[PDB]
This record gives sequence, C-alpha cells and structure tokens, in this order.
Amino acid sequence: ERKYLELKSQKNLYLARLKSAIAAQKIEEIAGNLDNASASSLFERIETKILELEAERELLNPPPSPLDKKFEQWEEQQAVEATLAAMKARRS
Amino acid sequence: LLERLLGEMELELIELRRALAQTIATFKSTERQRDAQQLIAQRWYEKAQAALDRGNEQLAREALGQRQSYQSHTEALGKSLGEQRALVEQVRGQLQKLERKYLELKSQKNLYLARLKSAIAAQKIEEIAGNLDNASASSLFERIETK
Amino acid sequence: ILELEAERELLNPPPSPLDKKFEQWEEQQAVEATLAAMKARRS
Amino acid sequence: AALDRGNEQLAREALGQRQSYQSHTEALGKSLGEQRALVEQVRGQLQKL
Amino acid sequence: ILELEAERELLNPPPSPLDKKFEQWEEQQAVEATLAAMKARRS
Repeated sequence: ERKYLELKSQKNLYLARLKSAIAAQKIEEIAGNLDNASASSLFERIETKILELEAERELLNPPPSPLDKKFEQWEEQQAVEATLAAMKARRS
Repeated sequence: LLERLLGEMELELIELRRALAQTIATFKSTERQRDAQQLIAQRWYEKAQAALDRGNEQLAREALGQRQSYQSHTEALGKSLGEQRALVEQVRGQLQKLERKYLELKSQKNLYLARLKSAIAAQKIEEIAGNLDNASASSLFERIETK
Repeated sequence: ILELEAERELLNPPPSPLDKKFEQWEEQQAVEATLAAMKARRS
Repeated sequence: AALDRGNEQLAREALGQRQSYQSHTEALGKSLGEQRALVEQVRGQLQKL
Repeated sequence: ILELEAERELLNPPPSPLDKKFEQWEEQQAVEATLAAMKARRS
C-alpha cells in the first residue's frame, strides 16, 4: 500500500512535467518565428518590401546629392551670418 | 496572421499558467503529509518522553524503534521536497522570462505595423508623385501645352 | 482547497522573505521612532 | 532605509533586485531614443509631402 | 521532454561560459559600483 500511493503520488508529478514540454514546445515553436523564419521572415520580407518601395521614390524623386549638401550647408552659413550681420548691426 | 498567431499563444500561456499551479499544489500537499508524519513521530517522541520517566528505559527503546520507521518516511519524503523546490523555482523563472518576451514581441508587433503601413502609405503618394516630367498627368499637361 | 489557493498565489504572489525582513525591520523603527517622539514629547 | 541603522547586508540585496529593473529600464530606454528618430523623420515627410 | 528542450537550445542558444564570466564579473562591479556611491552618498 505504501508503494502504490507513492507510485500514485509520483504519477501526477510526472504529469506535471509531461505538460511542461508540450507547454514549453508550443511557445518555442512560435519563438522560432525570429530571424529568417516565419513571422520575422515575413517582417524581413516586409522590410525588404519597405526598402523595395523607398527605392522606387529615389528613382522618380532622386535624393539630394552631396553637392547640394555642401551648398545648402555652405549657403546656410551666410544665410544665418548675413541675416544676423544686419540684425546685429540694426540695433548694435 | 500576426493577430491570429498570437491568439493561440494566449491560449498557450494560460495553459502554462493553469496547470503550473498544479505542480505547486502537489508539492505543498507533500509538505502537509510530512508534518503529519512528523506529528505522529512527535507523538511517539512525546510518548517516549513519558517512557523514560520512572526509571524504565526498556519501553523508551521500543518507542523510538517505531519512530525510526516514520523517520525513514520523514527522511525520504523530506529529501523529495528539497529536490522538487528547484523544479518549481526554475520553471517559474521560465514563465517570468517567457512572459516578458511575449509582451515585448507583442510590444514590437504594432511598431512593425507602424512601418508596414508607411511604405504602403508612402508608395501610394510616390506613384502619384511620378506624374511629373513625361509621365501621366504632367505628360498630359506636356501633351496639353504642346496642344 | 489546496488547488485553488495555489491559483491566487499565481495571480496574487505571496510576500517574499525580503519583504518579511523589511516589514519587520521597518516595524522596529516604525514603533521605536514613534515612541521616541512620544517618550520625549512629555518625558 | 536598508543602510540605516548600520545593516548594509540588506541594502546590497535590495540593490540586487533593482539591477533586474535597471536592465529593463536600460533596454527599454534605449528603444525610446531609437524610436524618436523614426517619428521625427516621418513627420518631416508628411510636412514636406 | 529532453528531445523538445534540445529544440529550443537550437532556435534559442543557451548562455555561453563567456557570458557567464561577464554577467558574474560585471555583476561584481554592478553591485560594487552602486554601493560605492550609496555607501559614499551618506557615509
């Protein structure tokens, strides 16, 4: 009798871990959606699609060139300096 | 899919949450059994205390003899309690870590959708923005101005 | 009965030994600090 | 309140749990700064668009 | 049970001994550095 109850006592405890792997695996399989698999792969597909579309506008709408980067910055220096030159001299 | 896929996890997570408590229930159930086994052992010890009194040690020796039968049960059962403590602690840490991961994954889910609409949002205006030069509307205007 | 009480221990985690020392340790000053003023208010 | 009364043992343990939240604060805080650029740039697109 | 736990160890690699020393080694300064200011804030 002491043995049977102990065997029955451990029966449910074994079932406690039996569900664990089924419990643990069901979340691990979803956890595998990262990197190049499933959901994140779709997100990787999407972001590539995000990057695919943004390239389309860069063709029909070419981005600023480094030449205008220096001009906009270089002209900005005088754009601010020239304006403040009069403002600092208007009421010096 | 994303909303659908996370739906099963909610059912999955409660499956973790529901039956996990059963692991504790079985564990603490043994703890009460240990006290009962210890209690009767204490009763034998209490009876043993009354055996040595009056100068008759013969009965006390017999009384402790039965106790050792319960002590082995107390010793064997007590060892299981300590061993099972690690399992309940580590598994809870898994859930706490796993829960923190799921919400973060769900936390970034909508943020990813924030940029998912962006390209669809951005492309729908870029395609119209392509109407300049010799394409579409401005091409028609180029056609018109030529007309 | 023991199955259900485990359910609340999950949704409502029980006090940890860390708070056991804090509640007791803070209680010592909680009573000592209050009686320090009371014993000195009308010493 | 742990270091008070000359018992530094409890204070060390108390900060131990904090580091668990600090990592959450550190990791989460980094995301906030990173996401700030996305919200700013996208708004500029709308204003320009 | 052991078959499934191996599956997560692949998709979710376990901590390496290199991070074991780093987490422990950084923890020493993580606690020492914090208590260094706390022990000096109100020394």
